[PDB]
Amino acid sequence: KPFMFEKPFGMRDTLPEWYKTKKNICDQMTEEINLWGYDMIETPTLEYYETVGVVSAILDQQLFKLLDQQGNTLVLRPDMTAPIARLVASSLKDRAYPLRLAYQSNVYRAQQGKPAEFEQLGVELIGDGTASADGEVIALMIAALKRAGLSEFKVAIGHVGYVNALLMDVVGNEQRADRLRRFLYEKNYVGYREHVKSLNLSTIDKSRLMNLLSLRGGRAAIEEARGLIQTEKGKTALAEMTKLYEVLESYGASEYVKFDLTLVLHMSYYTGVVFEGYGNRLGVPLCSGGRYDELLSKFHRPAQATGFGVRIDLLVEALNGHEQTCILFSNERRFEAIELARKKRANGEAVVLQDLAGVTDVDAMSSNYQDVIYCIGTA
Amino acid sequence: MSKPFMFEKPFGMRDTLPEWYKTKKNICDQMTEEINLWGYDMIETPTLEYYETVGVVSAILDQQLFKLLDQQGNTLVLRPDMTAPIARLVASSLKDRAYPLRLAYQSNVYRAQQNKPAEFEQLGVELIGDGTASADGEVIALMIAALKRAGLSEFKVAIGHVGYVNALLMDVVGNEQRADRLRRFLYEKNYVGYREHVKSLNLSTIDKSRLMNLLSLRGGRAAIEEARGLIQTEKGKTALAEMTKLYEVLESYGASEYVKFDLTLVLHMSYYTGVVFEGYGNRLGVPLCSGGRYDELLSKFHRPAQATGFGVRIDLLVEALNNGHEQTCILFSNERRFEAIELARKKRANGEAVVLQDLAGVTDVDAMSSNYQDVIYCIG
Repeated sequence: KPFMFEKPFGMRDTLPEWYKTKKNICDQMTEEINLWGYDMIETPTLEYYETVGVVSAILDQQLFKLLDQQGNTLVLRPDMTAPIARLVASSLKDRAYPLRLAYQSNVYRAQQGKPAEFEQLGVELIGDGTASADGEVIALMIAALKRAGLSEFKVAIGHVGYVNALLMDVVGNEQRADRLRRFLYEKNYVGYREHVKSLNLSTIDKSRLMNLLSLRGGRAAIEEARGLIQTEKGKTALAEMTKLYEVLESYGASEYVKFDLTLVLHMSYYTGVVFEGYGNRLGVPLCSGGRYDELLSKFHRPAQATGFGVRIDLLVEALNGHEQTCILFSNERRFEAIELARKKRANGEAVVLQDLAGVTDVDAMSSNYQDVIYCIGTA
Repeated sequence: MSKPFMFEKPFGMRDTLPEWYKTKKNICDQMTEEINLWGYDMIETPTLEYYETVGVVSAILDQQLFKLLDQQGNTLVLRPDMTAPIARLVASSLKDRAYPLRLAYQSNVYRAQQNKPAEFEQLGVELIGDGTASADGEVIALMIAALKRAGLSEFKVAIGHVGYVNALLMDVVGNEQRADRLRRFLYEKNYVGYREHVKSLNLSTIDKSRLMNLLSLRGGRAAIEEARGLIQTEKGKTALAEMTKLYEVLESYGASEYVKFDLTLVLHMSYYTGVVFEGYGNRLGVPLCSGGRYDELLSKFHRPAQATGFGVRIDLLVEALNNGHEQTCILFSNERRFEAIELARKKRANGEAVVLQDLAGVTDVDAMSSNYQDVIYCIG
């Protein structure tokens, strides 16, 4: 039997000071998000595993699974994108597109000391397939992060359509293509090069595959990328990339981004632009997003969709106490003190109204408050 | 077993659509703002607690707990309430913060899926380590001020006392088991059964009348006076004294108009130890909120303290109190994209919510442009 103080593995408390810090950060971001016309929603803590859980971008082994009392397998929601897809296909079909939805919700991972619960904040833009839409979600993410106080960070932008078009044209085969994509997904670039060299391909085609690794940067990277693939799918992806970069320039967010066409966030979940953001002082992405045009179809309501999610705990970490007044009073002066407090609260000042008879150690307490007012004893 | 259909949600779960979300948010933000003005600090605790520790000491009945097994075979609960998790927090993480502590929360809590929602948002406070009438009055006065700031009007907070009930019942039936049987009728608000049971008991004529007259102790400040005649034990006189001083404190807060007394009130068979209360809107129905003293909980976490507080059921409050796209929409084409972005950039700077929409991305522009308060075209 656990001691009274024990919490299940991966569970964490949020103490007062950390709560205020996190609340201010999130409030800044949701305020920005509302200015761009997104409406906040909520979904249930629990979803079915066999519907929502399996279509989530989170890998099966990372899902928090449980049995309910009737033997169904549920998940504590791994993400907000699939629940939102379910919500949209269910109760928002009468609402025409494009839909702009937002969330700030706890999500969950299988217990493993990595956190099994953490707050995630983000948006989904559904029913708009344009590059203007891809640009909008990235620019909003950038704007929200800045408004949160994160001044140094970098968003890397990849493209599933570009990668597929190049890989398929070179190796002509989905199995061969996935083998290559697997190295990119694991960020095993050395492994990728060696694998390319082992393939039954002309050296010219090997160079095309090798040159994918050099497609990092801005306008000059796009130009280099044009040289590797000129099929129709390649051209479409390339046009989307060109338009997106221009849109981001128009938003004034170009300096925060770079293309990296080696970026693979998932082996199959995303269908177009994908992106990941990092803070200057942690080799872990604190945010990510992308276009996922096949998800809504799975809920019987086909639509293009794109969005982003930000990990709040990682953001708070990448970024980085009683400003209250206490009125201490004796019983005989209760009204006097109640009126003092009422007055100051009416003025926006936080006030703890404290009966002297309810505190054992007065000094220990006066040191937990910015200022102390005494209404003690006899008037 | 076959897979659920794609639209199916686990039993007792509910989505929160955009309009309901905004309404609930405004309400909660008003309450949390008042709460902060009284010196309470918001915290959060995990979604999962151990059953054998927090689960069991919760005020929520065992049959109502949402239990699950972890992958180690341990039983966890989805948190049934915030009071027991806050007690855990207080005795551990915050053990070196001296009493009294004033903590607050706005959190989803969970109930076992029973053929009612199994997940719902609750907001409230705990004031721990202050046993004064000042503290009793404070949490009730804060609740009233928060309810008011959220827009609730003409409501009532009914105040009972566990000590009064227990002293009277005991003094008459003299047996813990006999007293329980009576308390159960009150807990289930079954006066009919209660009257029937009292007349069945082997009691004198004055004693049946005492038990009987308890049911009448429901009204204004006067009710406490009539309560004095039913029991004169020390424990009974003490409970009555706490209620009288409590009323005096509420008067000082100018909260008196909102309070009434219901000495039949039993919120729980054992959990509450003293003053108890519940709030009702002017249309009655189910209580929107409730609270009271729970002076033995912190001891179970090895940091004994007196404690009180309240909780508010947010969904019930939203109901008791009562679409549209306020947003502006700028529709643009390629050639005027820079213009539209700057236009939107400018409006957003003045707190104007703007949807900036590439016309190439809209399937039905008439419907869209119809559903936003204002529409600007940067086309051409």
